[PDB]
Amino acid sequence: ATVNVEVLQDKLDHPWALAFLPDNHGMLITLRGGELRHWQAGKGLSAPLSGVPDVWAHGQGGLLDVVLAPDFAQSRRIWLSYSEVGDDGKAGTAVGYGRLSDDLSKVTDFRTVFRQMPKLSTGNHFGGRLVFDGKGYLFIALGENNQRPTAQDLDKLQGKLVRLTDQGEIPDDNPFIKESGVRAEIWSYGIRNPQGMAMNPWSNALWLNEHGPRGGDEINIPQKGKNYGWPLATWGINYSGFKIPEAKGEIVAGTEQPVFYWKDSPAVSGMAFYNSDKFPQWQQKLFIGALKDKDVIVMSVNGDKVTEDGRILTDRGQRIRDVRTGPDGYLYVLTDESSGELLKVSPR
Ligand SMILES: [Ca+2]
Repeated sequence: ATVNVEVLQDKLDHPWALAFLPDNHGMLITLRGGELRHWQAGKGLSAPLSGVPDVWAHGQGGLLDVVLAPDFAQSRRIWLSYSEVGDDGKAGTAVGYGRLSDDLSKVTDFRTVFRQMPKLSTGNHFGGRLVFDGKGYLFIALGENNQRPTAQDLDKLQGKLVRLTDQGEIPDDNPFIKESGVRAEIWSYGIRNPQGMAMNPWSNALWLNEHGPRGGDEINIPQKGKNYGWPLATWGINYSGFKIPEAKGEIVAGTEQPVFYWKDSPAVSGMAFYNSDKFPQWQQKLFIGALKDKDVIVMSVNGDKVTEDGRILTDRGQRIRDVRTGPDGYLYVLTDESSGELLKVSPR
């Protein structure tokens, strides 16, 4: 109705993320069941690349993010996140990197450099998004594995935003490096299940989003050492309609508020800021996928504030998993379906 939509590729089995390859070489796409594939205009979709880690493809888990290292032009390094099982059948998020071959057929010498520990998931709340800040660091979004209180526990990597160096090492200036019992990898805590994350190109700061329970999805601007409240503070309720048992309220001293929340959850997903002159009407916007509402949320970004303009893609009836702004100034969208799609989207 308001946007143009081109289906670039169909029949994608639960795609989770995409990464644009430089010099018009197309893109990599993760399929959550465990396949990494290459798509390129005129060539279509490749067979699965070799060298990809085995994954625990159950519930919300599987093969999750794919992100190019900032120095990809020289290193050809690509990072992946995925769920990995432990010793009691429960799982946790894992993060590693390998080198993408020149011919795009394989990932070489993949190694896992970071693991969410303990592994507490039976299928839910892995997080998984990886974002490089472009100045030496890698941010890693971790859900609380559906064990609500653990998000507050600094000895556990549940419900945490992690910051590593861009090599996967622990930074010497991380907030809890000298805090007894605490995991040094932690940047922020008190998050439920983070989904989309992206660098705001106007503030050069990380923004993230997260699923609430029954309502209470959020956009946060996470800061060093800060508590985003979950499950002591929530804008949602339990699925029963009754309060989350651990919750003290919506606004709780010692915890940080989101910059936006929805009491009716879209089930927010991948997010992309738009800062291109290709489509000037989309300048200063943030586009957020909605899994439950089956569309994309269009928002106006105003410094550290954000407002909802409306929705696009609602008429297509597809759950939306990821949204990215391409180097060409188009929006690229992945749907969360058995017969999923890669869409190229532009305004009318
Ligand atoms: Ca919160």
